Amino acid sequence: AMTYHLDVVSAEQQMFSGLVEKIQVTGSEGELGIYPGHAPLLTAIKPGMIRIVKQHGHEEFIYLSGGILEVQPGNVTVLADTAIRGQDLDEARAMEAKRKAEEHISSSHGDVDYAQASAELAKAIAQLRVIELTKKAM
Repeated sequence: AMTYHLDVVSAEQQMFSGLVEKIQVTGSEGELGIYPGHAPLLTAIKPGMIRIVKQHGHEEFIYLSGGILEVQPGNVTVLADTAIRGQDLDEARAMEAKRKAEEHISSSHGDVDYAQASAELAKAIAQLRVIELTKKAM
């Protein structure tokens, strides 16, 4: 056996729900997706991008930031707040975000001022990597 049913969503959302050989999580801390036998866990999935391979499908990559998870015997499922997928309508208009976020990482206003913004920067460009590889899709 090498497939299971997964269901990732973020409040009224339908990113991936159906058969699934394995997904993929890429965040600062964590580098595994999901498979038929990932033990009964239920913590967070960390931010970053995500890749997957449907049992009868080819492969797709979504993208999240913060959320919890819950796997069951035969199908996993998790919930999150922001869930964007390689696309988000606009594409090159998001590249200017990493530039407007610098003015914040360059301004000092405390020990955790822009320092805490560094986590919202490296996690925002996570959706730019999966969306940049969608140029060869069409």
